[PDB]
This record gives sequence, C-alpha cells and structure tokens, in this order.
Amino acid sequence: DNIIMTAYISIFVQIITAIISVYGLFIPLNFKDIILREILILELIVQIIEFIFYIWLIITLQSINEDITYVRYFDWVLTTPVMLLTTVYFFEYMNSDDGIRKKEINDRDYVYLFYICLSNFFMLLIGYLGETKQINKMLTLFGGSFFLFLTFYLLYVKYTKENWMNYIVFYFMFLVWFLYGFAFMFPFSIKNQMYNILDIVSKNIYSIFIFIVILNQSYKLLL
Repeated sequence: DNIIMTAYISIFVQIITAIISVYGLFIPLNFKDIILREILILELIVQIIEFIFYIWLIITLQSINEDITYVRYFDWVLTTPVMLLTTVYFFEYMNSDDGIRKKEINDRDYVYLFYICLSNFFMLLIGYLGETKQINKMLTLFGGSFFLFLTFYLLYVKYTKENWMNYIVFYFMFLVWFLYGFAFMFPFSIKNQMYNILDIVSKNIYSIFIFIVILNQSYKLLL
C-alpha cells in the first residue's frame, strides 16, 4: 500500500508546486532576471509529463500484474534533458556578469548541450536495459553511473564557478540524481517508493527554489 501512499504524497506536492509555479510566471521581472521565467516555464512543462505518469501509476497500481518500474523511463527520457537545460540556464544566471537569456545560451552552446543530453540519454538507455533485465544489475550500475558522472562532469567544467552558491546547487542535484541509481538496487516496492519521493526533490523542490528566487528578486516591484 506504500507505493500508492508515496505516489499520493508525490501528487500532493506536484499539485501545490504547479499552482505556485503558475503565479510565479506573472511576477514582474527586472531586466537581469528574465531567464528565471524561461526556467520556470520549462519546469511546468516537466510537471505536465510527471503528472501524466503519476495518474497513469495510481490507476495502474489498482491491478499490478507485472513490474512496471520501466514505465518511469518514458517520463525520464523527456523530463531529464529539459531539467539539465534549466540547470545550465540557472548556472549561467548565477555566474554571468550582465543579463543572459536562454536564446543566447542555446545559440552559443547547442553542440555542448547536445553532448550533455547524449551522455544523459546513454545513462537512461543502460538503466532501461537493466530494468527490463536485458543486462545484469552490476553492468547497469557501473555503465549508468559512468554516464551520470560524465553528464555532471560536463556540466561542472563548463557552467560552474568556484563558490558555495555554485557548490550547493551542483552537489545537491548530483547527490539526488545519484540516488536514482541507488534506488535501482532495491526490490520493486522499496525502489518505487524511493522514485516517488525522489521526484519531489529533483523536480518540485527545484520549481519551489526558482519561485523563491523570483519572489526575492522582484518583491519590491510587486509591493
């Protein structure tokens, strides 16, 4: 019953986060802060895919007859590249001397951003092969972890600066994504409970963070 309970907890946070995010879109922004709204729009698009998966899950769990963990990959293969792009946009926001927008970043860096998303795709493909038992768990863990490390290395060396604001955002995200790999080791129920709660942290906490940064930047404009 704890897969269902953790799914409901995840859905609860998704709904409240979506409401917060929509109000966030309409907060007026100073010039330098425009990219924060570009990030929040993409986080809301991630939420649409996440929500469709979670409604599918709670309906499916009524009559589970097979191990449905692999179905998460149809969400992740869409959401995780968008989340890596929004992370790049947020690092560029933090670290850039004057105003920066996603078009400037995309137009400049599309090849490198492709590399990041291709590394991430290989991580997911290896996970999917392990989840569907087309390769053994040990090969899945080692190959998946290799591409997780490559993704986060490529992100670090291009987009971070050496300060504690950067270390918090980078290492929080790295640890949370690593813990999806940790979950892979566990039996059906425990693994799926872990994913249900991890999604709150990887997706919804990120949205709430961006909302609070917008509110902080814009508070004086609002009042």
